[PDB]
Amino acid sequence: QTMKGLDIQKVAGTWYSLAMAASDISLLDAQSAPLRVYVEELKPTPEGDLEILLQKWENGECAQKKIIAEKTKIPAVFKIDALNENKVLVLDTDYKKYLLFCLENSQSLACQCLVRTPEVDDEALEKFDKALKALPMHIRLSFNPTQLEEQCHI
Amino acid sequence: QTMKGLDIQKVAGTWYSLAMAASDISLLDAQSAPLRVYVEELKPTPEGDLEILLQKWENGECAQKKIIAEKTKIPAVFKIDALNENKVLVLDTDYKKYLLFCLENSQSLACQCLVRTPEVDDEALEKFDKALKALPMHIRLSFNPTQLEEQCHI
Ligand SMILES: CCCCNc1ccc(C(=O)OCCN(C)C)cc1
Ligand SMILES: CCCCNc1ccc(C(=O)OCCN(C)C)cc1
Repeated sequence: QTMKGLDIQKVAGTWYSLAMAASDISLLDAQSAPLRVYVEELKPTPEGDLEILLQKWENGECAQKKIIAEKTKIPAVFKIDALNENKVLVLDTDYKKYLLFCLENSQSLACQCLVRTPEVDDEALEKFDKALKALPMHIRLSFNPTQLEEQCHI
Repeated sequence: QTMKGLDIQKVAGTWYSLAMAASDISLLDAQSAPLRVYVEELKPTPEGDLEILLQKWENGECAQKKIIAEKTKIPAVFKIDALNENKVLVLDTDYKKYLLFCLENSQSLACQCLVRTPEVDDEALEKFDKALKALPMHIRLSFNPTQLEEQCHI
């Protein structure tokens, strides 16, 4: 599932990680689990790369991180340069309310439901759950509006 | 949601904790989270109480535990004696394949999908997810057949 006709410039700005799901419990279990990452801001570049500002709990504190996802020939697919080739996939967005994405290796998967506002969007969560229905996810987390306004959703 | 016409004697024997969900991430997050409990065996007593054999990861090892849930005037509701009054609710069972239950305080909630066999029962999981749809759950875990045959689902 990919977003046809994605305009990456229109995903700019503030986002909340309302929900997260992953193929492996260990990817999301603890506050310090590897893919327990809280999106803050998406900053698409003029050349169409994607800078991601996020928070991650590591070494007993809520740390700031900056990821750059490089564009590919497919608008809805980005690459993160590391020891491993990992793909960022944009499944679905309306730009103004929700965005669904997955991070996949070469498989392990973590996906999130991003929303624009610190509110539980049952409709976005329905799109999120329907997107994942056939994906092999074994852990799903969702956050309340109080948590969404805290550093690392504490 | 309670099981009408529950015969507690018919839930005896081997069960697998195929899936678990809870109101609070912290109840299920880590292997050592309080309600990360793996059912082994249900042993109803002649007088209609329920002994539960389970495993729980505590102090760096998979520990054996025995819980007794006392019957109430409602067949599908049991009480666990502690500092807190906690209710065990039997939502649904066919005795031969699946059983859904919740543990609730006075609220925080943890629920499980129990199955008779180390197999992913998509139908039981559908009943589980439909039962929880309006419950305020923020963490959901499910286990693969390999994990289901390991002590504490490692
Ligand atoms: C619209 C796309 C949003 C993408 N958001 C994110 C993309 C990646 C990550 C992320 O945490 O990536 C780290 C994994 N690397 C090191 C392989 C977190 C959020
Ligand atoms: C058919 C009913 C099955 C009930 N199964 C279980 C019931 C209770 C627990 C359980 O872990 O209870 C501990 C909580 N106490 C100390 C308040 C675990 C499993």
